[PDB]
Amino acid sequence: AQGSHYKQIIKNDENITVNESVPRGRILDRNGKVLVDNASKMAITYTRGRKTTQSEMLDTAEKLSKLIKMDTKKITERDKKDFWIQLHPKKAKAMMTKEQAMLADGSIKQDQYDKQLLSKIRKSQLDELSSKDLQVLAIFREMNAGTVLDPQMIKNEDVSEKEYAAVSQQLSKLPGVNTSMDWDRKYPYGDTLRGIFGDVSTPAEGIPKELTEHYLSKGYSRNDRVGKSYLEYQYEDVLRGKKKEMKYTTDKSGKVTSSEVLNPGARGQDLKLTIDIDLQKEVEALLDKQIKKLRSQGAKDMDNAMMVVQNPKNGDILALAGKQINKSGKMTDYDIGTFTSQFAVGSSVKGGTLLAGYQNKAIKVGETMVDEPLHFQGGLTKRSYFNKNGHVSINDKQALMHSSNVYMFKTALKLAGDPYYSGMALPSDISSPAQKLRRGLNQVGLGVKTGIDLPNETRGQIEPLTNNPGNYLDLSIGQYDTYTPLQLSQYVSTIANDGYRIQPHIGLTIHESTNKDEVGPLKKKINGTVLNKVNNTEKEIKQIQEGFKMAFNDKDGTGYVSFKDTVVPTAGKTGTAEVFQEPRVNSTYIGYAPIDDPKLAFSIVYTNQPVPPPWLTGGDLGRDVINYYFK
Amino acid sequence: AQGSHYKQIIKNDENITVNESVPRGRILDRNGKVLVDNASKMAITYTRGRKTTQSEMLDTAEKLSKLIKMDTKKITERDKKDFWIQLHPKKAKAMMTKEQAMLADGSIKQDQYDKQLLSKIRKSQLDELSSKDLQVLAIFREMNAGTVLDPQMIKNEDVSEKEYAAVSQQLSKLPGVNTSMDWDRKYPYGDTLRGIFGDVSTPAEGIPKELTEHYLSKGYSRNDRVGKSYLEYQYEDVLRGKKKEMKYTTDKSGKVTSSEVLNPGARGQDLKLTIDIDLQKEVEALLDKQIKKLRSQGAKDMDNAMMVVQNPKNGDILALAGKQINKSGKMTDYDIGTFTSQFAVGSSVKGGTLLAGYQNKAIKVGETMVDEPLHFQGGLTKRSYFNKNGHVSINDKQALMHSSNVYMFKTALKLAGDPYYSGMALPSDISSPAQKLRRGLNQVGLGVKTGIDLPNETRGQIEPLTNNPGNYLDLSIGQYDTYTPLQLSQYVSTIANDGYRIQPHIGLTIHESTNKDEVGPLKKKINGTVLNKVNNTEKEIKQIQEGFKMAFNDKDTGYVSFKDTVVPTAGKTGTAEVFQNEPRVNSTYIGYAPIDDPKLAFSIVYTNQPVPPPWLTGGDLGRDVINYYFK
Repeated sequence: AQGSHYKQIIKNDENITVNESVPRGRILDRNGKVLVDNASKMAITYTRGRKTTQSEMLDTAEKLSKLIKMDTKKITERDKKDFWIQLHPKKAKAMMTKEQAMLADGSIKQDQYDKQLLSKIRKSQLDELSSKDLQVLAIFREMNAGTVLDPQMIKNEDVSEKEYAAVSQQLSKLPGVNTSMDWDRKYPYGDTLRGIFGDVSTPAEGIPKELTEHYLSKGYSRNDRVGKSYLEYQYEDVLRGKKKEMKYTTDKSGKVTSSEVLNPGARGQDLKLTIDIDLQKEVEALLDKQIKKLRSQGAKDMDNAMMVVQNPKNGDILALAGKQINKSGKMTDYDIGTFTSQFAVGSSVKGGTLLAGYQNKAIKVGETMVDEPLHFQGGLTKRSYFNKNGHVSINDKQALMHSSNVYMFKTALKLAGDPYYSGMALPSDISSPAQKLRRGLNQVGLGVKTGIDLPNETRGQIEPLTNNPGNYLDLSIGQYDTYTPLQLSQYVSTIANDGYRIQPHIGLTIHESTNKDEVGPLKKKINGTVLNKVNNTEKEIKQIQEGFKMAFNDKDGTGYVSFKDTVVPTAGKTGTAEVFQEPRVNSTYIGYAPIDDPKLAFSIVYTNQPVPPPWLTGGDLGRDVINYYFK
Repeated sequence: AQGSHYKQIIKNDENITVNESVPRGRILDRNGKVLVDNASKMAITYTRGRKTTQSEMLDTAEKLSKLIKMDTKKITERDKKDFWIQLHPKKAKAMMTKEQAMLADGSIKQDQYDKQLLSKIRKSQLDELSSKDLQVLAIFREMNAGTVLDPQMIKNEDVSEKEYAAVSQQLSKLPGVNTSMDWDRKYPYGDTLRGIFGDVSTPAEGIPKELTEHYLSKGYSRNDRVGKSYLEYQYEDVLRGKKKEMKYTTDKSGKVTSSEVLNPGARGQDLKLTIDIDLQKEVEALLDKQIKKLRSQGAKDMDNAMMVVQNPKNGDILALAGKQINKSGKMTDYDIGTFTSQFAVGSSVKGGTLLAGYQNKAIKVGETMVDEPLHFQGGLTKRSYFNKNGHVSINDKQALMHSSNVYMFKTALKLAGDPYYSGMALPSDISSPAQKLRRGLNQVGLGVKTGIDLPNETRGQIEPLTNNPGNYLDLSIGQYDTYTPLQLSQYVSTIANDGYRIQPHIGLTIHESTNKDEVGPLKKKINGTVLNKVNNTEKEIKQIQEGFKMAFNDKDTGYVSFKDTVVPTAGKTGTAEVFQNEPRVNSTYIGYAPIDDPKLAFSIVYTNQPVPPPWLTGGDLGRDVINYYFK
């Protein structure tokens, strides 16, 4: 049941070509739950003339209210106070006897009048709660809402084919008023992943202006509606409905003599996503809870919280996020910030650096050598959990358990051919080691795009590293180059998957046309492509895992008090980074589950907490979701 | 120039296949000057370890030091310290006598001796190293950093095919070494633009592991040398050459009984770039002058300085940038920064801010409402760059010369529905207006990728804007969303080009594989495709031209540096305020040359100038380049 709305009618001489738009494909979750569907809608606009009175517009709204129903929910307290004065100019007048004479005294002026009149209205707003009144007011306010030749939208709702045939003419009879049919996306899960679904361009905009060349060069007409944001744009390919084109031939008096189908219509293709929308809704719930599980325990200038969760073996995505701009704690969805935004991550990256340190022969696996406060010409770097002494041994696993800054500093120096001796000068040129370290980290997806099927992914901020040894050291900790939540996810995943780095994907399968069937046959599986395998041995790989277990499950692990143990074991790593907002802190968690044949992995980022360490614990979100999925 | 080298030899059943590699395409400037060329190098490798102590390694390295000469730059201070095992009782017998005994009474361990020796060896003692000493050390370090079974690069010798001959004596007759002929890139303009040129993968490497799927997807094999970064990677398709493949048939005895050629091979195709190198090398000098020309003024971490120059069709004539430390003074090349790094800009955005104004009918084509340090709720907050005076009748065009935050701030609200009244509350939802502004800015390139032909272009950090209008007005004055120098340049150029935004390109022309040296038959021309027009009107454009045209020449900012000289140039400055480093400022300038029929456009960005007040003529770097081009 491919429907069609007229879109374009070109007259040449005798030839008239008519193009009709058709429904785009739907988007559904990994279990075929409709996430993005279509609706046939009648859009009713008002086009306020350059000289139209308030008394004119109220009369249009009145006749307009006879025809359609509205929803009163946009009406402001001011709409009501203004409408009341519009409706009852005598009772309004009688409350302002003194100021009326002051108006024509010379004394006060209209602005002072109006403000005094607005303040005297109370128990009489209800007089127009005569819901017939609110219906008119609801239409009226939109008529006043915009500009003097632009059609203001009044109502755009689900119309039927026969309804449009009844009312469109009588609507259009009213001055200002026009009607049209439109395809419009509807969203059964309401707000849940809107950021990620993206938008199709409005009938009014054709191809969006800054996308002109992008779309004209692929055959489109400037008048076509196209995906423009994220999924609607990424999969415009498959989702778009091939419009219906007809060529008519008339005689002089307009009679059609001939006609031909340049192209009949084709409903777009349905796209299934990797996402489990039940899990999505829970993750956003748990995220919101866990955000204010902090009962403002300080973090009221904490400003972003992100989660990604995926299947480590096949790149499949189930994953969103929030921007809690507290200084209230009222928040927007920063959905796309999971792969579009770039954050100082902290010590989460330590797994990758050992790997890099393995593959160049900087350290061997099992390497036990000892950690300390460190001394250079001026510089002292103290590891994060003893600053004075302590002169403890360790191994590679243990350093991750402790989130030991100094084991990574030691390896970085060995990578730079310049092992630590107390009171050494930091090496002057670190171009070569830095390059080696970065290429290591790139292999697990830290500093390179993961490859997700969505536009605008970033790879993170990557600044020159030649003569800044400090930064080089910070890199091996995760406090130079900024990374993405998705990158972190890709990284723990390739660890989970025994070193196979996989291109994450939110698209699962592409199907075929349907008005009815809640999926057509398969046309394309969207696969988690293997991008590469770490240049590391099985024993180096397994060692990061062991390190990752004991950071979560052994008690000196920096993830005991979130992950200690629960419905299934989580191996992972803490992230601890210090930054400027006035100095605040980012905090990070990555991990995966279960340990023996993993099937879930995740990444978490909290930005600009006020926090020194000895309290705050955001990995509870990780515990909570893992508690939910593994029920 | 010409030739091929042995890459692969495969046998099976008396059929041998030899694959020879070939020179990549050159890369040239816009006139014809060679930027990236090729050379036939002998790579001298060293591969020992299992047999080997270290006393003989040094023996091998010293034998070798007579045959070849080495650049000694790569020698580290540690290298020189350790290489004091040739100076005997001088280390030990002299400087370590207290620590000698401390070992003998067990009071000290061998690792502490070495740690204390290294600290005592000073730089004046390292000068006891002779020039030839340093030669063996250059060689030694490359050997000494050797994974045992694995070959380690010593040198790339400039050599004849007809010289390789003579000197390839060492089989393992210098007991560890090996030798081979390889194609190496040559750079006549030295370190200029190297960042942008990129690197092709090393012969050892093959396809670099990270890029495995990206290149195996293309029919490549793991052994192929491939473009890893920037231009080399971007134009990999045209720059690569087709290998020469031979096939021979032997008998059991080894004798070639037939043979055939499958491909004679051909050098890659030559790429001509839009860059003028005698434009490019000047800007760098001018960049180094004009930040030493501001060395003395407090810039103690102005850490970034970038410029992009182009013409409104043929993209980039010029691109370079530096990062600095502390004004310890060290610059490092960072040209790639111009399209990969995002920076908080400022007032330069306003020409676009004013265009989103006109499209949404907030402002009219010339509009007047006035400046005033105006205030809101909270109990306080005011605005634009002073705090009492009430400045008067300035036009839209007049607001740009002042860099007035106030006119923009006005516009945002007027575009958000509710014009200014004092002690108004924050509009608590600004989803819609923020969008309209954003789309507006995208029309001129601010906020999307420019479409440059180089990898890793970033579009800027773009945070949600819905309920935090602590950010929405900042956006109208360019202090919420970061852009790149390139995005600024596309933008200023869209204005010079009468509203036509253009896709910048560094690639000028591709030429087919010629096979001896001129640059061959034209194969493909890389055009500066019009991506879109602003749907601002023909006179709304002229008024931003007009606004820019009187702003570089009478604010009585930017009048200081662009005080008309050679320079019939319009432009606009970006005054704008950061903090984090601890507070500094960012300074930016965009602008375009000959106002009549524009041929040059530019943009500049300094980050973390500590310096707010009206002084730093730092846009004089801008003026500095105009003269060169237009004499």
